[PDB]
Amino acid sequence: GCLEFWWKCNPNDDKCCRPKLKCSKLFKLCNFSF
Repeated sequence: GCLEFWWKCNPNDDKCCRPKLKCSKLFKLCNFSF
């Protein structure tokens, strides 16, 4: 997609493209779903 897991993201553009990826508050990066 645009950016894989780990690869930090932003709440304005977002980099999490994976169906399970999403800017998590864990460390401000595309965290998994599991």
